[PDB]
Amino acid sequence: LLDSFAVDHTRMQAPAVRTAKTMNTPHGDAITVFDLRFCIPNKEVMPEKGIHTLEHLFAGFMRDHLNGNGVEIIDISPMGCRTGFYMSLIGTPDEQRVADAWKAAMADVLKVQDQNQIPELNVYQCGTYQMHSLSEAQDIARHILERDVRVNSNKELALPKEKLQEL
Amino acid sequence: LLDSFAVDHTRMQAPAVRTAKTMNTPHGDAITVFDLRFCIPNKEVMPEKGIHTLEHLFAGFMRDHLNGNGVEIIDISPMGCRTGFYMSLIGTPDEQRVADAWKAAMADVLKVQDQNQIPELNVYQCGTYQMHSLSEAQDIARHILERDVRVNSNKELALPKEKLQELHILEH
Ligand SMILES: [Zn+2]
Ligand SMILES: [Zn+2]
Repeated sequence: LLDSFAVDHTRMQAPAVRTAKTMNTPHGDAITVFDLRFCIPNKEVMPEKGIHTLEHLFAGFMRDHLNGNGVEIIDISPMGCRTGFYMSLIGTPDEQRVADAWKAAMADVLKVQDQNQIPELNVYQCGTYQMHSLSEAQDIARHILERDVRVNSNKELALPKEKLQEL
Repeated sequence: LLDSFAVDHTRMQAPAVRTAKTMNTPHGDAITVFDLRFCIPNKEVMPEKGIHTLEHLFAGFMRDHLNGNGVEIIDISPMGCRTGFYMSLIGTPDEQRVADAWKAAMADVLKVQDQNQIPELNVYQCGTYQMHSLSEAQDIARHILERDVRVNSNKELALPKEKLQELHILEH
């Protein structure tokens, strides 16, 4: 992520919410990008099909539970390392509010009955429509609820001078 | 909140730039999300390692070429279907401007010699630091330059109301 805090992924707990970046707009509004860490870095990874199916569901369900009262979601997208999603939004909700909405969204994934209920899962509306698994998406959502969602601190995970050097 | 678009992926050309969505902040700043389509839907995909390595390089290089003169990038991230990236930014640059910066960025990927020039490629800064391939990232960047980058029209790719019913009507 562009212009982010530099945090130590070997100490990063998951699942967890973290402020990856804040930004101002020209007329003074706030934009926050959240690190929604599903998996512990370099120990766990979400599978490709599940993460894609989850991507189709996550944005809507997150909007259902998070939009309004000063918050407007711009986009939720997967991380290329496959350990989480970045969520960019207008507003400055606190991390526990995001964590509660995220958990509520994972619950919603569990009630999805069939690949047929999934928004835009067809050749006309998905770039790679074969690359899907509702059961994998549900396993991921289920693991988030089993593990709960911590709040991570940028202060606690900050890389010290010594370790940045060593790189 | 201004405009988002449901477009027909069976007719979508790539590589191409397209305005996926526009939004306004409370005090009236425009936010645009661009569909940066690398691959033709359901005919090509980028590979997992190359797309990740590309992700480490793309945001910086795009900033180098696109930021300023009214534009500030928020984030560039991969699509789960692996046919492109979404780029969210502050501002309303036109699609050809984004296409030129994107091409310039792909050129930059080509001059990356070995991975030591790849930012944050280590266990302390990357979620899955073995899942990388510079040669794959360079094949992707090269393909974009070989194919060039078109501007896609939302009006042209619009799914009509009838077809969306038909598809909404196979929800639940
Ligand atoms: Zn898709
Ligand atoms: Zn990484």
